[PDB]
Amino acid sequence: SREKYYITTAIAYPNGKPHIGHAYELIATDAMARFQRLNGMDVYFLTGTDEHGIKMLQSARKEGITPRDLADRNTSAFRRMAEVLNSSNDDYIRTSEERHYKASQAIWQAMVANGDIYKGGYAGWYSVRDEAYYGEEETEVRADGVRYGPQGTPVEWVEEESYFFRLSAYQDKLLDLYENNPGFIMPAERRNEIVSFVKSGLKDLSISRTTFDWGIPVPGDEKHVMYVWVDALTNYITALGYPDTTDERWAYWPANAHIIGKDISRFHAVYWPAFLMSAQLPLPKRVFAHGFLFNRIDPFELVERYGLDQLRYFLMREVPFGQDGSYSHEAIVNRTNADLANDLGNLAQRSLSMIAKNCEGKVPQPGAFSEADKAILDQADAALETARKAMDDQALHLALGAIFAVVAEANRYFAGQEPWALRKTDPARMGTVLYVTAEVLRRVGIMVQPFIPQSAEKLLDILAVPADKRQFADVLASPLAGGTDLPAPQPVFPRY
Ligand SMILES: COc1cc(Cl)cc(CNCCCNC(=O)Nc2ccccc2)c1
Repeated sequence: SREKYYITTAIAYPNGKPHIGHAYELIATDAMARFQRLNGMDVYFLTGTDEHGIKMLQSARKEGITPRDLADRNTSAFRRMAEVLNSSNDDYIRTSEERHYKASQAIWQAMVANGDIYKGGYAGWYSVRDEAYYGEEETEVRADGVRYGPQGTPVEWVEEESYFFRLSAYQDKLLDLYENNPGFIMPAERRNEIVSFVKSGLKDLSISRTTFDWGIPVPGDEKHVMYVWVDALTNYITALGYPDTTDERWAYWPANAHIIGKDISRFHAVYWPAFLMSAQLPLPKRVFAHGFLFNRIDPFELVERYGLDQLRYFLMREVPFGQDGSYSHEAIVNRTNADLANDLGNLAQRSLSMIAKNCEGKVPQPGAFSEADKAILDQADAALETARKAMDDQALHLALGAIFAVVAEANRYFAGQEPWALRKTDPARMGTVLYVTAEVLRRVGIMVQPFIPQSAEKLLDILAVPADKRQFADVLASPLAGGTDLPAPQPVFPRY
């Protein structure tokens, strides 16, 4: 019985087209999910779309179609993005689906049963100019006879009927969660902003609207529809068949990792665990927030220009996962050409071309390993353990850095050994250097699979590695057998 691993992306708002922020999140989470599959886990990987709300109703009114029709049309682009990005998601969740309507209504009833939902209103001062709420003390009536907020704009007393979740009851329980799980909300900078926020006191949370019907109705009060909080976050349990706990997929709960953007960190580390606690459900083991990408841009055009695995590699390598980063035409071209086309690509071509020409297209029979041979072989084995430990802390750049440090060293190894000169001098020793090179390329090939799957598959194909020997366990246990026929080598990473 393989151990279970549930991982998710935050669900995208399909109000516009797919931006690069959505692509980045999906790529990172896809790589993590693939990594765990290869590491032996029973993986479930989810992504999807948040389709309700006032902005979506208004967009639909503008184009002269129903909100559902619009939701269908715009979400197809996000489905197509997942396909073009080579996403290995086992399901695609859409908030408009019946299964989500039932699951959101179920968790709402569970929270009503726990005594955490009441009907009331959100009565206070609102600045229409600042688009924010204020307490009375932050305001001041001026000579106008008009009340102003703290930013010098008028405020107006807005009053709207709303259901509330009793978030004020979960302060001490959430603080206990953070003390008992240091890794619940990462990276470290996110945690501190969450702990500081919860310490300063939590007020009860508005969870329904009366201003639009494009939403999930509130049970026993259909004039209200559910606001974003209960709707969007419940997608993670909808995908496992909630509220049916007899479903085969329900064993995947709790989620091992919710991968999200930094902007929605509060909603996944404060509101979401409070809801789960109220509904008598276990909490996710980690929420990891990534940073944003700036242009120092449409993900379909980037993939077409630079290549998919080139983009996947760059985003995961150059930006430390958690921090903000940049991408430019110059940076993508340089770093992919250097690491993929030159370092990994040419090392495969030079070595495997020598096997095709000098060793009759067969893996050479290796003799004794020198101290140089051992070092590069052991460094490749050690990269897997550094990669495993890094991926537990969502440090994708550190995983790729360790794997491509082996590639860089293997190039220096191959060059120092001078196999070309050994062809005349000592053919048997040439065979050993070429064996060692191919063997390191196999180990690297297996290890890079989650990050660059199609290109990794090609490399392993030209090493004649069978389909059932491409797990991480095969790095130590399934080395290349001398005498095996290899197909004619072709370049895996063409230069830009
Ligand atoms: C609820 O916290 C979030 C959870 C996830 Cl998984 C993702 C996000 C980020 N999505 C963008 C938010 C904009 N969408 C929105 O407000 N939808 C909405 C509005 C009213 C009623 C139901 C959904 C926010």
